Amino acid sequence: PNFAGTWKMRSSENFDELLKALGVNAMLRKVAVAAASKPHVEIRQDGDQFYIKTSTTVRTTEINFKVGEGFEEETVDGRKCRSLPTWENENKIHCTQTLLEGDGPKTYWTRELANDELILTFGADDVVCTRIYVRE
Amino acid sequence: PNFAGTWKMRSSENFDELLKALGVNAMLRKVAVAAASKPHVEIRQDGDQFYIKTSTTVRTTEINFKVGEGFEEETVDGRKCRSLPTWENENKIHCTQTLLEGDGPKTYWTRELANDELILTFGADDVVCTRIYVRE
Repeated sequence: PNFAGTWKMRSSENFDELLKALGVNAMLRKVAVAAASKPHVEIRQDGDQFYIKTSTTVRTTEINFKVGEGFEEETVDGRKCRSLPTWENENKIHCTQTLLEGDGPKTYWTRELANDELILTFGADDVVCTRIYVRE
Repeated sequence: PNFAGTWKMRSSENFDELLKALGVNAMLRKVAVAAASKPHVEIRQDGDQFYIKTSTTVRTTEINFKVGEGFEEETVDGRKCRSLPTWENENKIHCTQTLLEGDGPKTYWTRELANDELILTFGADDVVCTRIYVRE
């Protein structure tokens, strides 16, 4: 299969740590780590084109991009950045991030479909956060 | 009557603008606001000694203080600070907050009893947030 479908999170790891790497203070980190486990992701994949919805029942964050062409979004902690997606290999998109406002930790994310699970990985320098998604 | 009792919140205005004054980026600000939207206050009063337990799903604080002498707590955005609670008038507590480390916008809070309503006011520079509680 491809990345298309509805995904529910199975497990998260080192997320709080990543947020610290990105400078989010203890309290905000805490509200942030909590709110991250509630949404369900819905991916629409069409070739290199993606449309991802990270929703709930009263909220929804939507974004589209095309693998192979830069686009703009926001780093996990809410900073503005230009992103560059490329296919590392058939089952894995790698995306480099470069901040627009200011200078800080090198951010990056990758999405990989392995064993029918979606493994999202966040990088904030030497810190790496990982989360696994299972088809709902 | 007095400040003692169990409280519920019926209104919050300019909260988001408060956090913005405090430097919280759009994303975090959104989540922070959502988290503090259904507070449950429990106040125990003994003359000038106060006990204010504020339980919200992700964060509970049990602040103890004596109007007339300082104490320590955290600003609404998580900065360490020294607070000075004092009577602005017979039924209003004004509280000055000093950042122990960091240094940012001047913040403070006031808690007033007007018609069996607990007006919790937060301020940061020119921005002011107002939340009204009612007896549960």
